[PDB]
Amino acid sequence: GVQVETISPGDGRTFPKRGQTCVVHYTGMLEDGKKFDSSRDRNKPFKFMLGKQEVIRGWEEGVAQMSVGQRAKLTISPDYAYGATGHPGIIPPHATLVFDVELLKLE
Ligand SMILES: [N+]
Repeated sequence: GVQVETISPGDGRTFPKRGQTCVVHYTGMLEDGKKFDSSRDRNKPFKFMLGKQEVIRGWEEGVAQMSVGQRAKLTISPDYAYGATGHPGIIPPHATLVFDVELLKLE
């Protein structure tokens, strides 16, 4: 599933609801610490609508447990990420992924 560990607290009150647009900054790494993607390197927050399956399941479920302003580390099993096939050339088969995610605002 997805394990959410707080790095820095949010407001503890405003949680994302289905249909809302989450604006986040994130860094994705493989289990060994190798970074594969990051909005921070592009200096542009990423937006996605909760509930439209525009992102991996681990995000849909993990970000929903975060409050606005919170920074958290999400550890995601392959079944909630890219599964057995992964994404050849980027994400290996059966990969557990770790994400450093900061929820900036909801639109
Ligand atoms: N996949």
